[PDB]
Amino acid sequence: QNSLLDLYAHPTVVARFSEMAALHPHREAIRDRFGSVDYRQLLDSAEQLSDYLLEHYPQPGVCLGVYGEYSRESITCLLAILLSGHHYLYIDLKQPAAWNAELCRQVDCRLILDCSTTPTPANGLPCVPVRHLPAAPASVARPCFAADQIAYINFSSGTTGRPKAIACTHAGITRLCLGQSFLAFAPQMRFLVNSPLSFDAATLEIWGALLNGGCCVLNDLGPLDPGVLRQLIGERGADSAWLTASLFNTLVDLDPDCLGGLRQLLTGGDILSVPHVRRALLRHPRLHLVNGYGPTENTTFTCCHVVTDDDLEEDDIPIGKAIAGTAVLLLDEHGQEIAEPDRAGEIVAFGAGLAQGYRNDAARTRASFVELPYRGRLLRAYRTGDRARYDEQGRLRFIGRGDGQVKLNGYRLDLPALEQRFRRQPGILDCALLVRERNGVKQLLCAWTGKADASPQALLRQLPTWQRPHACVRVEALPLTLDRAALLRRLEEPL
Ligand SMILES: Nc1ncnc2c1ncn2[C@@H]1O[C@H](COP(=O)(O)O)[C@@H](O)[C@H]1O
Repeated sequence: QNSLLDLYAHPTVVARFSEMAALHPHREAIRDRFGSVDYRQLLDSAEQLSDYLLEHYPQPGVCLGVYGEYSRESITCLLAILLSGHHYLYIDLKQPAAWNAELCRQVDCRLILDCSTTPTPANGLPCVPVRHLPAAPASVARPCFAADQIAYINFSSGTTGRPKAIACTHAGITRLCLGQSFLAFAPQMRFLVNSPLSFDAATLEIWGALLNGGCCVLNDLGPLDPGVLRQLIGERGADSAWLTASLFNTLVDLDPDCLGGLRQLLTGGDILSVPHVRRALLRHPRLHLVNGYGPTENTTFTCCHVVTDDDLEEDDIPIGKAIAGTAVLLLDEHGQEIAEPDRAGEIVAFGAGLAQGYRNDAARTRASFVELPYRGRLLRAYRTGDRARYDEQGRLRFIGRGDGQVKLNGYRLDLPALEQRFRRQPGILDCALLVRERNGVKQLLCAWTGKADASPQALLRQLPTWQRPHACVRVEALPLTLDRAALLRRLEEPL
């Protein structure tokens, strides 16, 4: 299938969830520090909240915000939003209010469901306390929709300087989570829920469990590290997890035994480090490790590869082949399909994972999502900007990008755009943005030339936390051979 590529070949999230809740009413849907919530309780709570949402927004298709740390409440919000025909958006209320207001305008986010326990100012944004909502009439009938309905929006900073809203579909989610061989190693499907909702890794962590009758094991313990992971596996029974590459590498460096008890571990988001994958698999030979690759426009994963014994001898771990519901081609400079190994091209994705588009940029949607030949037929397709090559087994081997896009703590970032943006502060002549790694975290560093009193504080105040350089340093001149090593080193220099 060959028609798994069709969005309508996939069920809505709410139909599949309903199937699971009917089949397994008393299985554990959510495990948190307070206890468990089962499928029936989850469905009842979400139906009630949906009654409220529908009372405010009776016609399907509105964007609704969710704020808070992972809790049974936030999970319930996501389901109630989907049940209502609406789509969810993560809003971090600890970001600058002006920034959030503009995100909300971009996607017409009507209301934000505040799940925090402790009061956090809303600063005029349309927030309601989720524990404090008023009763609503039980919905006579919930809206009807197909799998092409928008499930959620994720904002991407990966291109230019304006955040682009990616609208992902019910089908993208159900195609991601159902019938996949790379998810087949943990009958109980107890997923660590760790990745915040601003990342589509969350889509896998949450819906991979709930659409399979599994359990969302929420990390309400603290920042994920070896101890917290060990607790979440040992005390709560998590058997399945996503860990982004740099987090994987750190956990493996520090305490590779902290993975013990995981049945399936998926990692990715950056080029995997073969030495760390080697260390992990040599310690846990029965562990099923998956390299997942894909952009957000294709809903979480595009290709996955189950890591083998032989793979540990290569310079890179394959990113493998198309997940079910997806197809890929590799295209040359001339826009022609590359049918042979060891010839580099651009990855192009087709199928049921394709986002509806950039909710807030029509021109960019028209430019990024285009019809291209697949087999015999013109199909909608997303050009990823990722370069790869096939190996002798017809597996994809990730090469890199030709643009300036980097991955910073889970986010794509157009680095040269942000850099150019620093240049435009008055009194600054030139500026260079660098990246380094401390512990498991990439830090942005900003070097600049210009007047002594010219520090770009007013810009930092306007940026989201995750884009603010860890250090802004004025230098006398920038080293040329630009020199990344010289610059980095000259940054301490007394620091
Ligand atoms: N397994 C992987 N190996 C190498 N690069 C990856 C992998 N997964 C994701 N990426 C990169 O991250 C981009 C998608 O980022 P995101 O949209 O935030 O999920 C891709 O287009 C790649 O550039």
